[PDB]
Amino acid sequence: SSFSGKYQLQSQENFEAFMKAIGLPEELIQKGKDIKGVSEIVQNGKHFKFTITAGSKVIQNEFTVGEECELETMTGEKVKTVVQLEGDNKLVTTFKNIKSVTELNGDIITNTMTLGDIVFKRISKRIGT
Ligand SMILES: CCCCCCCCCCCCCCCC(=O)O
Ligand SMILES: CCCCCCCCCCCCCCCC(=O)O
Repeated sequence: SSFSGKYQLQSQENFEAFMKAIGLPEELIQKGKDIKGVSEIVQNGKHFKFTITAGSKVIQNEFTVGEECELETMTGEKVKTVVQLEGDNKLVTTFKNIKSVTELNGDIITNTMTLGDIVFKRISKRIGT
């Protein structure tokens, strides 16, 4: 249950570079850059559900740690990959050559995505519920 909760974006680095390199329509890129998105996570042991809401875009995912899962990414593209826990508080995966690291520290989730030289970091904070 460690990750469960509702969290909202505080700040982020390199949103616009990252999002162009992954092929997000620039129209979504401009609408999306200053949105403070909400993520909802339900962890139950190894099973995760997470919903990411950014404006009108709602992206809902689920995965079992250690198993092949299908992840809907930024673009709508669904990619087969594995998510691993590296200790209770860290989720790690690689899709489309992006390394995603999600780390919970108390009430703060830091998410770092790297595609080559591009490091897209996001910092989110718990918001009751
Ligand atoms: C009004 C609708 C348009 C709103 C713009 C859509 C938001 C696009 C931003 C994509 C960010 C989602 C990736 C963050 C999830 C994560 O880092 O794990
Ligand atoms: C749409 C982006 C795909 C997400 C790929 C990461 C899969 C495992 C981690 C999910 C945790 C959700 C991230 C919450 C914090 C945040 O919004 O930055």
